[PDB]
Amino acid sequence: DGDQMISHRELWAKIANSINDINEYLKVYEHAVSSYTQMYQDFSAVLSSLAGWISPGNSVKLQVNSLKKALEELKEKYKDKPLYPANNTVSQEQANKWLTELGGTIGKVSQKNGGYVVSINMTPIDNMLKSLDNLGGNGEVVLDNAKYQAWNAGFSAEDETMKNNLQTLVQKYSNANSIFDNLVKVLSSTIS
Amino acid sequence: DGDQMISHRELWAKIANSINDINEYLKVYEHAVSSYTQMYQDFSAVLSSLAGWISPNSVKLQVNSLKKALEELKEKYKDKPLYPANNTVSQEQANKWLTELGGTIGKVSQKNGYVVSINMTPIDNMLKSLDNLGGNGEVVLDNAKYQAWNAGFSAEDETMKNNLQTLVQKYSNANSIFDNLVKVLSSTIS
Repeated sequence: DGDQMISHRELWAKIANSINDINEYLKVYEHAVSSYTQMYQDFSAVLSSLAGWISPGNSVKLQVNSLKKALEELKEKYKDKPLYPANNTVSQEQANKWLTELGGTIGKVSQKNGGYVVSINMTPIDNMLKSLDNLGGNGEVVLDNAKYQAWNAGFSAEDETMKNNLQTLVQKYSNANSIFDNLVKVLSSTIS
Repeated sequence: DGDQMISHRELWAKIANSINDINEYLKVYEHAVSSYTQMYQDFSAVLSSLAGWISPNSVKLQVNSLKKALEELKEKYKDKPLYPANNTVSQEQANKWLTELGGTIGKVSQKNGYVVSINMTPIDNMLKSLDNLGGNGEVVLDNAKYQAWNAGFSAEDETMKNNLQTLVQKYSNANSIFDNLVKVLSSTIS
């Protein structure tokens, strides 16, 4: 039973196969971080442009159509850029396994071509688009210093929501790298 | 070289030997985390007692009360080190583990025999920052002086907090390497 023999040559093949299996596991994390960094980058640009989209109206006059147009273009930009698998698609239970691995809030499962993918969770974008529409009025809307301060607080709260979501995603990727590094060091130091 | 054959029993043995070797890594990490955690818990207790040492518009500070508390914490952990938990090791044994854990978390001391004691440079900086304050116990400081001192005091606190956090992460990462290696050994059998 345990008398079956294998060569050193066959072991290195089994090691190299498992090495490639973990590398593609890391490249999923690598792409997931890269696409969420870009999404947060473009979002932070919308928040930096906010200063040029507000003006005095004691109160302030907010250009809603300019801000809503930028968020719509941002949501449309990452409609076809998912966190995983960046190409083709996988099954539904497979996408749910990666959603739970990456975090439920940072990702969102959706199907594209029969199968399913893990698209970027655009809930803070949707929440920012609905909060604007509830400031009833075509074009620009005037709000007192108190209401704008509360609306701007929720805007910065969603911005910090993405900032910490990205930081934990980077930490998981950094941890997986160190776990892979020492794992390869261990497997090589054994047959050395 | 590559034509050499090994049996399935030698496979299970070769994996188990590396698993017992990495378990010795976890034995060091587990204790070192436990020793630095108890120190930061005792230090966190001193922070909870800081509210009773400041009082009112300037502030008053029982400098000698906080000084003796910090100095007692260091003397408590002067003999309780990070590694080894018992006895001692060689010089290059403590230096290799100092580099593994980080040159900032620990300090290599000599016992007849070397040991990696807990690095107390944050406590030393706090004590000199307190000694730079006024004399004879209680000290009066305006709001500006308390803002600056508490800023550097919170910085040294956050330094130990980050030191403990990164050490736990290495221990969590080192445990998952043990877990994954166990998964391969269990799969090879059957």
